[PDB]
Amino acid sequence: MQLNQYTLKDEIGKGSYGVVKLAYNENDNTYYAMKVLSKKKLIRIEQVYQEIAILKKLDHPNVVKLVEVLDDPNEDHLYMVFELVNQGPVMEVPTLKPLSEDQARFYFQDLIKGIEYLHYQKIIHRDIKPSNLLVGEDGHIKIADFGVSNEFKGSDALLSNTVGTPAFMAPESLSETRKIFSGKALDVWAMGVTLYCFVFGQCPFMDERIMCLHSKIKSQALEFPDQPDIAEDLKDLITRMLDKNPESRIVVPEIKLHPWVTR
Ligand SMILES: CC1(COc2ccc3c(c2)ncn3-c2ccc3cccc(N4CCC(N)CC4)c3n2)COC1
Repeated sequence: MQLNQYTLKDEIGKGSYGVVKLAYNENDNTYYAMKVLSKKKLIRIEQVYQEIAILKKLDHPNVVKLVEVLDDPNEDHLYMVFELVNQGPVMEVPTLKPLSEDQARFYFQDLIKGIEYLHYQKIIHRDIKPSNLLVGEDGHIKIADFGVSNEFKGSDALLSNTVGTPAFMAPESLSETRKIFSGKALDVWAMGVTLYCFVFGQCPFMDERIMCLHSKIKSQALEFPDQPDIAEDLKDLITRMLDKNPESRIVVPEIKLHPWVTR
């Protein structure tokens, strides 16, 4: 499959919308990641162009760079070319091979930087999870998939829609009654779920039945698996990130000063 200078190869991810394919670029003799979208499949335009707008203003070592967009109005397919991050996702969940505490800290430091940057740029990511965190050749993670991200005006996003990955959704986004909830806190909750996954290899709240998953997220006290044992300070940080109450939940400026993070 040829598309200008790019030859499209195998699928390397799904994501919130469309698919991601490896692409060889004949002009500079290296590889890219190409997100491929069907206009007809998205109908059943503007949300895509808002994602492009977001991506265009972003430039940080812990966020995946958009290189260009190929958008022929006579074709159904829209192509978004990104930098390729060689090693791919930090982990698949579940896994029996979780990260050590030291590896988790290292990636979690990158995650903090990335998220701090996004929030500064007035973007709520909305889909933070291990499979969206790509390990670069330098060993550092980069945040990917802005498919469900929101841009806001003023100091925080005021949100009412429920999107993202169900196991990573904050309890305040799961009410039966339409509610309004703050966006920065949602990303903190998902960072917490992610950190739990990093060290345990499974999510904190799990069920095959979507309604029971929601029920657990809202009403089941957080439990730690029997293995591996983790340090008291990491338990503390995870507990404060997974605070069901978005008002008392730890904020990113506090996370950066947490003893687990800074030791
Ligand atoms: C083939 C291997 C390499 O994997 C990969 C995967 C995605 C890779 C990658 C290397 N460099 C970049 N990206 C991207 C780029 C843009 C994306 C825009 C939207 C969504 C994506 N993703 C992120 C990962 C998720 N699991 C699926 C959706 C995106 N990914 C796996 O080990 C080698």
